[PDB]
Order: sequence, then structure tokens, then C-alpha cells
Amino acid sequence: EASSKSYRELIIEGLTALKERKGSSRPALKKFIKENYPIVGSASNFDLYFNNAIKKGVEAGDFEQPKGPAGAVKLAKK
Repeated sequence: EASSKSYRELIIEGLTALKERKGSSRPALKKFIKENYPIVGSASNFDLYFNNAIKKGVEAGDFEQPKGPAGAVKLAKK
């Protein structure tokens, strides 16, 4: 039902909408937020909000995000 969407959701929902088991990346999620979702993903500054949501969800042991030459977001507790 209606409950105010949040950037975390774009990540959690993105991981649920990603439909990938090997893992996804920052773009694979923004893509979902912009294409699988509205321009909220096809915008610009939002890209910064989703990032905070990733670190926020990942930092809280919500999603998994490595680093390397980039970073792949994976839905799963630490």
C-alpha cells in the first residue's frame, strides 16, 4: 500500500527487481530505478541518494557492496 518510497527501497526493491543471483552493480540498480522505475532513476542527483541508501543499507548489514575497480550491490545480510 502507500508508504512513502525511499532510496533504500530502490536498492532493496532493485535487488528484488534485479532478478539476478550473481549480483548487481550501482548501475544495475539505478537502471532499475530509472527504467524498471520512473525517471526518479532517470534523473541525476538521485544517483547520490541511492548511493547513501546502498551504504546505509549495506552498512546496516542489509545489502552487500564490495569495492574493487567499482562495486557490485548484492542483497543479503552481512
